[PDB]
This record gives sequence, C-alpha cells and structure tokens, in this order.
Amino acid sequence: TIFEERHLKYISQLGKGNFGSVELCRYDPLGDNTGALVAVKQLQHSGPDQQRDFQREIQILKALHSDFIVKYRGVSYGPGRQSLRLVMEYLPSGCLRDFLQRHRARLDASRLLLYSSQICKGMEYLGSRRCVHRDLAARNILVESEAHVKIADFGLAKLLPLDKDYYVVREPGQSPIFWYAPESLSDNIFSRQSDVWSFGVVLYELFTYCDKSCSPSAEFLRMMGSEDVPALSRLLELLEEGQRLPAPPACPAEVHELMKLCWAPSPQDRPSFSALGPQLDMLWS
Amino acid sequence: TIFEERHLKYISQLGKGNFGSVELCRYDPLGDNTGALVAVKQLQHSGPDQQRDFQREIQILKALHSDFIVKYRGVSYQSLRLVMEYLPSGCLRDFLQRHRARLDASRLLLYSSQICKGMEYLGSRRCVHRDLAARNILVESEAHVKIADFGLAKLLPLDKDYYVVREPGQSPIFWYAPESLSDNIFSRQSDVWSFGVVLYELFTYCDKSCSPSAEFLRMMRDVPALSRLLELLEEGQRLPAPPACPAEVHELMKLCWAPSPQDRPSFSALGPQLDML
Ligand SMILES: NC(=O)c1cnc2[nH]ccc2c1N[C@@H]1[C@@H]2C[C@@H]3C[C@H]1C[C@@](O)(C3)C2
Ligand SMILES: NC(=O)c1cnc2[nH]ccc2c1N[C@@H]1[C@@H]2C[C@@H]3C[C@H]1C[C@@](O)(C3)C2
Repeated sequence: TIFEERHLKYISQLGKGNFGSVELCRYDPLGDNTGALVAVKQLQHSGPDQQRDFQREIQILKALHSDFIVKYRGVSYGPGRQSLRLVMEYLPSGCLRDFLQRHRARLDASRLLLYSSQICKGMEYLGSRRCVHRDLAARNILVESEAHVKIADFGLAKLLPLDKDYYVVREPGQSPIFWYAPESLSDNIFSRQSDVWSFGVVLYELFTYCDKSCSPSAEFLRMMGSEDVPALSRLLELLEEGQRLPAPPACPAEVHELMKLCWAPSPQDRPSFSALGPQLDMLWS
Repeated sequence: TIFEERHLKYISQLGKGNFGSVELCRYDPLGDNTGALVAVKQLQHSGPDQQRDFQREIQILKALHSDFIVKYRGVSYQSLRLVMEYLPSGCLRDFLQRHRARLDASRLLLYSSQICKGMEYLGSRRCVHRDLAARNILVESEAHVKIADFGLAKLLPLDKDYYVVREPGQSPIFWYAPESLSDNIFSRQSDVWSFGVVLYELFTYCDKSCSPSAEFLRMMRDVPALSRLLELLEEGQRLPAPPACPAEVHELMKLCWAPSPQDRPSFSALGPQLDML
C-alpha cells in the first residue's frame, strides 16, 4: 500500500512522456532480489495543471477493480518526503502493439477476438465507473499473458459530471489524432461513445496485427494526403465525408461491420460496450 | 460591461455586514421591467482597509471562470459597487432546510462534487476562500450550486503556499482549522478543513439543532469560547457522523479534518473520491 523509496531499485525505463515518465522498478526490501517488479510513474519539469491531473489519475486507478485494467499497487512519497510516485503492477510481455508484431505467426483470429472481448469488457467496466479513458489504443494495452490483456495509461482519463454523460476539454488534444472521434476533433467533446469510436480503431489495429505499413497513421495520411490546412482539420473533413479505414487484409467480414458501427457519425448511434460484448463473444462460437 | 446607477432599480436587501451590504436589483435600462436581476454589493461607513480589500475582491472575482463560482457581471461608479448575477433560489443552507423531502443522498453528493470542483479551481488560481460554508453557497438550479462571498478571500503570495492574517476574523469559529484558530494560518489546506465542515452541513441538511455550532457547543466549566474548541480539536474530538450520511463520505470528512494540513487531501484527490460513490 505504501512504498518506501529506498527499497524501490531502479532497473530501466518503459516510457518517457512530455511531463512524466514510467520506470521499471523492483520493490525489494528483503535484499535477496525476490521482490516484485513494478512500473512506477512520476512527473518531471511539470506545471501545476499536471500535478493536479496526476493526483486524479492515482485516485481513479486506486478505485478501478477489474481483471482487464492494470492494477494500482500503491504510492511512494519519494526522496525528501516531498514528491509523488504512482506504483503499479509490471506486465513483462509488454504492450499489445509490439506483441502482435513479434508473435504474429502464433496468433489467429480467435485469439484476436479474445483480446477484443477482454478490452471491451474492460471498457464496459470503465463506462460503469462513469469514466472516459480518452487514450484507448494498442500501445496502451498490456499483455498479462498470451490469453490475457489489460488496459493501461490513465493519464488522459476523466470522470464525467454526475449529472451529464459528456465532457468538454478546454485545451485541445495532443495524443495522436487518428484514434479521436469527430466530435472530439471538431469540439474537444469526450464520452463513452467517444471511447467506442476509438475501440473501432483498436479492432483495426488488432486485425492488422499493428503492421506499420497499414496503421491508422499510415492509412489516413495516404487519404488526407498533403495538399496549408492543418492535419487535424483535413482528417475531420475526411471523416465527415464518410471515409473510414479500409477492411484489413483477410479481415472477418462481421468484425469489419462491427467497426463500422463503432465509427458511426453521431455518438448516439454507436453501440454501447454492453451491446458489443455479446456480439464479439458469440461471433463464431 | 459597465452598469449605470440611474438604471439600477433597488428591490430589496440580500445580506448585511458590519461594514458592507448586498442588495437585490433589476438593471432596467429600457424601464419596462424586462431587465435582468443582479446582486449588487457595496460598502457603508467603512475604513480605508475595507475599501482596499473590496477592490482586491472585485479584481479576484472578475478573473474567476467556473460554473461553480458566482459570475462577476460588472461595476457601477464617486463610490464603487460590485455587480454580480442573481441566483433566485438563494443559499444552500436555507434550501436544504426547506426542500429536504425533495432531495436524496445522491443529490447531496452532487452538491459536494460541485463545491469541491469550485474549490479545486480556486486552488489553481492560488486563491483561498476563508469563509467556505453552506451559508455562502448558492443554488443556481435544483441540480447546480455555486460558491459565493469572496469578501475574505485572499490570494497566496507567488512564492509561498500559506497566508497569515494578523487581524483575525470575527466570522464563526466552528468552520476554522486548528492552525487558523491558533496562529491565523490560512491556506488551500485550511479550505479543505472547512469543506469537511460543509460536508457535515450538507449531509445534516443544515438542521439547526445539530449545526456545527450547536454540536461543538454540546461537546463543551468556563474559559474563553475559542480556546475550549482548539483544546478540544487537539484532543481528537470531531463532529459526529450525520445520520443521513454514507460511511465512506464520513471517512472523507475525517481525512479533511486531519491535524496536520500536509496529511489532508487536496481537492484534486477528493473529487474522484466523491464522484466514484
Ligand atoms: N503499469 C504500467 O504502466 C506498465 C506495465 N507494464 C509494462 N510493460 C511494458 C510497459 C509497461 C507499462 N507502462 C508503459 C508506459 C505507460 C503506457 C503503457 C506502457 C507503454 C507506454 O508507452 C504507455 C509507456
Ligand atoms: N451575488 C450574490 O452573492 C448573491 C446572489 N444571489 C442571491 N440570492 C440570495 C442571496 C444572494 C446573493 N448574495 C448573498 C449575500 C452574500 C453571500 C451569498 C448570499 C447570502 C449571504 O448571506 C452570503 C449574503
């Protein structure tokens, strides 16, 4: 629950954000090296807005209990009893985006549909906590084992007003625009329905095995093209025309049709993660 | 943007102080009574200290933008008046007492959620309210409340996280924190203590007989009225769990009332802990 700074042995780095970083550590009080591996998030060179949002993240994660969401283990009040480090579980198999590219050969559609379903269940639970993840993408999905994946990176995650179902972000997005829904791009509006849009994209990522040559980045930039209008503005224009990501190579038709529903123009017309769950689970049987 | 005195029709009094008063008016330049209502504040027989502070007050509130903080509207000028929006349902304390049958526990969480968010934003503007209490919260609609009364609200120095009031406040002792009561230290963490008391008010539906004052008074021979409370807060005594209060909210009030300000939760941490119940 409470992690002594001196017993967190640093090993190496897992990610370096713009205002923060995630370090792989071993919490080893006993010295014999049997202590558990943990991911530890902390801030660097950050202003007041980030420190405050970082404190929201810790509470949101502390409060999420699901097999399909990465585990909060504790916090550490750090060197000089001043700073703040967020301690989480370490999953050694790594992120899904990298895992699919490496082990592509030993993984068939069934296994891909298992992942999708676990993620969908995870996202259904986040809905139930009135929580919008806001950064759902293969790079933030972790692999617990070859048959278990988890959702991670709650940095952009936000709870809804208790009386409303949507939320507006005052400062616009910085994370890749290719997972963002149109109302998010045009108006910085976010919701469970917006997360449903992004889940369409992770299905695409999944069934393209995160192959870089047909990534959302890769595909949209080929459709947007270069012409000066900003890249955010022309993607939106592309999306309002009704243009979407194309059917992946060898994609099961009925999976591509579920994406299309995730990507409906109006948020009210996208299926809930509750509607999607069974639809994924009993696609073939 | 700026209001004319001759177009401000006086209606009735909203509040009064030892050196200040607030008035309800319709700003009615067309003269046909279709103007908007406004709460208008000004000073009366005050000293230079009050006039100075009142300008600070105008300028802070002028620059606050939150759906949970009463909206500065403008000013009217020889002697200055602060014009604000008028919320017609009045303050929360009187509302909770009047409409308790109509309001369930879930909606008290919503008012809590919204006050915390207002206090979070005041925190980010490096600003301390000093008089957080239900008597200073306003009802915009049945599902929306707003913080008001920035009379005693002070901005923290740019390079420090606390403020010291050399001339202490005559306003009620029961909302104050132990460092306030003892050494006049005010801070964002002080505002957290008082939020704890605001929670108590909410979940007791601002019932008179079990007010913070009434309850703290019941928990106390004769010495000074102040130095009995501080001696009692430093023992460990706190306000009771209200009857119409969930367990986990009472735990948030006790955390809010930790002895050391450093141990008390931020409004940033509190928020989710309220919203996720
Ligand atoms: N609990 C964890 O966060 C975590 C657990 N096991 C891991 N194994 C490899 C990375 C990694 C973790 N964090 C990484 C960090 C945050 C997020 C997710 C990972 C990849 C990313 O790019 C984006 C940087
Ligand atoms: N702009 C306003 O402040 C305001 C707006 N709408 C209102 N409707 C009823 C009172 C009232 C207002 N002021 C009151 C005044 C200051 C403060 C808040 C209110 C109650 C109090 O006791 C403490 C006296």
